[PDB]
Amino acid sequence: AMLPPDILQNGEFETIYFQTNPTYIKSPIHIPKSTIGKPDTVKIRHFFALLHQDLVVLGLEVFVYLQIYSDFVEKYVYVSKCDTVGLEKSTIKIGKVIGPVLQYIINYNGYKIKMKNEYRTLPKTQNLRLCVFTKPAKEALFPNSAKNPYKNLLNGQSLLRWWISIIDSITKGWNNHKLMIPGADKYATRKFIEKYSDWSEGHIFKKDGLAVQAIPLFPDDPKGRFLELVIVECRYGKMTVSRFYQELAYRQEFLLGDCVSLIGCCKENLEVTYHDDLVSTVTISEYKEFMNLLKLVDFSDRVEVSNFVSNYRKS
Repeated sequence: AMLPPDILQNGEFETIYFQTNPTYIKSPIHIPKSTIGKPDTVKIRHFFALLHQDLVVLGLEVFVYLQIYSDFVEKYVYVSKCDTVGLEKSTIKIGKVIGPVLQYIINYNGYKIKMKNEYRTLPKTQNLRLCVFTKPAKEALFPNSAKNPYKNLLNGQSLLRWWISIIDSITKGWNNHKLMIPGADKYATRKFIEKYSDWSEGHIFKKDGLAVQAIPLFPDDPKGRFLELVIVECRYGKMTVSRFYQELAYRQEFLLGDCVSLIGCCKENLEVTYHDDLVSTVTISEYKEFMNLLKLVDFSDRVEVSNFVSNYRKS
């Protein structure tokens, strides 16, 4: 179950939660055609929101990518959006919801994956990669929420400390926990993790070779935007991993940004058991339609928010 009783309180709070139907996509990491037994990539979108009566309290969007090899899965979990509304005074600490929900999504293994041109059975060996960027945004998910009376907007260093604390609490025992703050000197980065014995400076991806063959291109990710540029300018053949991260630090989004940071955690060789857990699943089009409706709601206006929620409850 996603959230403990002390938070839902038998219907005082309600959840929206749904996944897309698992969909094959091209690998977000460039695979040379040379490769012997290239993986299939399956992507699942997860959307979560917490409701209080008919108002949205917070939202979380997470993309899961399964790189399916013959004997194992490389499973990337990418936090796409995390935001609060702030129309009402804060009753629960946001981290005590985001933490458990994100852990639920990381560990979820009930996907109904169709065969590549009955359902496919996944290898039991999974290698987990959790990828989070931290960037202080006023309204990542909820348009016009930034000037709601009870929206607490963290500055970049405070937001990073918050994410490190959440992520540390749901990756206990993982093989590594990496923090990079592009453009920051190493001792400034080390200060954020000095109390976290399992964390180190750097990143989780392959360290050598071409950047595009090591670093996943996630949608709406500051790292991804630079990768996109490298690819569209067809410099994918020259840009190394080390040079990519060096130049990432000078992008406008980082150099003009407020402590824009990159977190990655890995757990290697986890044996998992595939277990059905019936949740609402929707087509990509239904998912996008929901997100497009969300984009048009004035989240400073309780009427529009209530209407959006009742329309979702309706169907």
